[PDB]
Amino acid sequence: YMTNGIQAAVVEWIRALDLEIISLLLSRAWPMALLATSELRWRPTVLTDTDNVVRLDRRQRLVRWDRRPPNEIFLDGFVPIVTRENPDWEETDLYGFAKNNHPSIFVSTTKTQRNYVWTPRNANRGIVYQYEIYAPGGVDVNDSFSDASPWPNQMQVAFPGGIQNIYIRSARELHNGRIQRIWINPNFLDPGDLEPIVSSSRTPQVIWRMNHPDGGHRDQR
Repeated sequence: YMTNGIQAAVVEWIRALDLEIISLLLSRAWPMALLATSELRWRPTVLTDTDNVVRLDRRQRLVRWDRRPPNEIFLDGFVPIVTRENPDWEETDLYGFAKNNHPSIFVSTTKTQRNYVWTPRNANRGIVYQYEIYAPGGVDVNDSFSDASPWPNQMQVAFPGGIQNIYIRSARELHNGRIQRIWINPNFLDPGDLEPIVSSSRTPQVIWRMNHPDGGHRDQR
């Protein structure tokens, strides 16, 4: 199969690497027992989506729950916690990331369940954003580990080196579980043929700009 691999990455050194090298970084620390049963599976360029419709990888609707507001995320994209040029093996391991979610080179997303989405424990408390992502490549965690996948309900797609701002279409701003606004990213590279953004008519849709007065809402640190 063919894949776009790490094309979405924001970290330039990860973005410059051959797919075989990034693959090695991701799998090298897997236990032998896991290596026997598992193979690293990148999302193919053509995939079967959760509604059994066959789509281009960029047309699979991914979401990321994130406490950080659009004034950061639409400006920078999703930069992973670890960006350094010589990361520890712990920081590049897909299995440890999938299992424990410790500081790493990956940005987590989840697949839209088209027939709903996995929701984190405290998504209905404080200020949280559901960012809508249409990105090339990335690693399919469930296909990689099959029944050894530690949290299969997360339907996780991991992006080593993060996700450029051009692949983020929109963001739902929730305050204590209730939607306040739908942010539109003006720098989204539209691949065409996408469904319109999901919306109630009650919810205002706001075109984002840098340092938008309402675009920095977040929890106290």
